[PDB]
Amino acid sequence: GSSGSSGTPLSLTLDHWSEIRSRAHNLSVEIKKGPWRTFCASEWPTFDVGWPPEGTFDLTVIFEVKAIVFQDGPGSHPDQQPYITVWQDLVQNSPPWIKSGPSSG
Repeated sequence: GSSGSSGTPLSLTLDHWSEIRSRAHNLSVEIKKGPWRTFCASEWPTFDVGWPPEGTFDLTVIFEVKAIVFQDGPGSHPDQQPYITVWQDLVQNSPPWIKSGPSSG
């Protein structure tokens, strides 16, 4: 099971901003490294769902923010939509810079 106290997602992501930007291109979306942080600074963790200030690669927690983000009305976040989306893509396609393991076989 996953359990450790080292390295953060926000940092892991920001570190591989290039990758985050790539996922956006493949998704046909554009994002910044300034807001990406802000939104993951005190925006997502301030939505009231269970999102940490450091971030998390939990589809569950992701879907939570995405839920509010992809909500109905002026509340929806069309700017974070592409941001939270990537976060979702990250989980799905867990990168090696994110999840490291031997993987026997």
